[PDB]
Amino acid sequence: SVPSQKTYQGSYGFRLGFLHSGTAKSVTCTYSPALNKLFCQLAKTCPVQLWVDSTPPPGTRVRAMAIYKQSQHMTEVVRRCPHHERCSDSDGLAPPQHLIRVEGNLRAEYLDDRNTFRHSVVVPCEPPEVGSDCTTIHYNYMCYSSCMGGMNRRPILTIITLEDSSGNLLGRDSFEVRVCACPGRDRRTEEENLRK
Ligand SMILES: O=C(O)c1cc(OCCc2ccccc2)c(-n2cccc2)c(I)c1O
Ligand SMILES: [Zn+2]
Repeated sequence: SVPSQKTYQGSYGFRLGFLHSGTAKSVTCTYSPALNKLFCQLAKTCPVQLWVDSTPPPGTRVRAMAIYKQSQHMTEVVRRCPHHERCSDSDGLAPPQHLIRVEGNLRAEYLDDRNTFRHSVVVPCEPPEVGSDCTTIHYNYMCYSSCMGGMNRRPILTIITLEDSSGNLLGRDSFEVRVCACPGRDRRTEEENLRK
């Protein structure tokens, strides 16, 4: 009733990577390695790199799912709040209840799990473009961490899993997410809190 968050590189050496976007007041998405935490604005592009040591088979896929970070909330499905699920901002593919969307990939599939009711979005693995060493997925987070009746200030993790064509686990990585109005300031504040 709780998805695993154990980091697992697996046979292909799977792991995530993030850009170095800085902490200026204008930044829309920024990743803190010290906190393993992504800070982003509502519905803005979040580039997440996928890295492997060797090529996985055709039909391998990459799934993203959010869970609450605190154990006392982990069994609760992470979903959009009562306002955002009704705001008719559909892209034509993501269900309006889903917090995490994939941007710009018509092969993305959205799952409402028939047993756990959890939401996820999954895309086929594609090899890097010529001249690149990794592949990037562009995610969007569709509610603020503060949204009342939804995340309600509770921290979340995103779990990224590499899966075979039948959904079996090949690799796993994860990161905390805060969706907020000023990611650069919040990253600076939280890194300062950690240093102190
Ligand atoms: O270097 C590589 O060949 C490489 C390959 C990758 O999967 C391609 C799977 C595949 C294989 C054959 C036909 C169609 C599709 C990925 N990849 C993409 C998302 C997660 C992993 C990465 I990153 C790589 O670097
Ligand atoms: Zn919301």
